[PDB]
Amino acid sequence: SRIELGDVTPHNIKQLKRLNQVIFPVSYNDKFYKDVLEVGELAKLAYFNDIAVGAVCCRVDHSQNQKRLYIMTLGCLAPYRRLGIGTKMLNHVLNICEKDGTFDNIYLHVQISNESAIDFYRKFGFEIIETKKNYYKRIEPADAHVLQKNL
Ligand SMILES: CC(=O)SCCNC(=O)CCNC(=O)[C@H](O)C(C)(C)COP(=O)(O)OP(=O)(O)OC[C@H]1O[C@@H](n2cnc3c(N)ncnc32)[C@H](O)[C@@H]1OP(=O)(O)O
Ligand SMILES: CNC(=O)c1csc([C@@H]2C[C@H](NC(=O)[C@@H]3CC(=O)N(C)C(=O)N3)CN2C(=O)c2ccc(-c3nnn[nH]3)cc2)n1
Repeated sequence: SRIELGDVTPHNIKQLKRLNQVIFPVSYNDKFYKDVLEVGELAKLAYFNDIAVGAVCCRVDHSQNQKRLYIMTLGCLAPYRRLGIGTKMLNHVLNICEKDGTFDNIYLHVQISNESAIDFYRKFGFEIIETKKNYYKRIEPADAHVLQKNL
């Protein structure tokens, strides 16, 4: 099948909102979707035979005297998993960081129960650097690991 990426645009943001609502256990607010339209290539949809089935949303973060890439959401609808879509999305954002060369690291939060996501990221060089107690407020478990890949 045809598996490729595309932009998040004002015309298709409704599809992104639906994908995130289906995939993730927490809701994202209007501000999140406003911000995704301002990050350029750091937010993308993933398509499988012309239907959007996944997405990645990141932002540049200036914290702890570093320039960091923060991955906020990265996911695929369950029927399309294990087809390389996650890999394509994550390699797209790693390619951007590589071209640039000015990022110190890439990081994200992940619920401690999500073993499969942790192992997926560990394949790309991410490591658990910290565990944030009560990061999530409405889901169980509430703890989040911080995964980081040093660039
Ligand atoms: C910042 C965040 O959003 S953290 C939360 C991440 N997202 C989620 O957990 C949402 C729900 N999960 C998903 O959307 C997906 O399972 C993802 C994003 C974690 C992975 O996406 P996929 O498209 O399924 O991954 P992809 O097919 O590229 O897998 C790459 C490799 O990771 C490994 N892998 C991925 N998922 C699994 C799994 N559940 N079990 C075992 N190995 C796995 C395999 O080694 C795989 O390669 P292989 O199939 O050739 O053996
Ligand atoms: C300047 N930063 C921003 O603009 C910005 C916008 S959203 C964001 C970050 C990204 C972070 N992403 C993850 O946690 C991913 C995806 C996912 O859904 N899960 C489960 C996972 O494992 N990993 C969640 N998020 C929160 O702040 C957040 C969001 C929801 C809740 C909550 N708790 N109870 N209800 N809602 C708690 C924290 N930052």
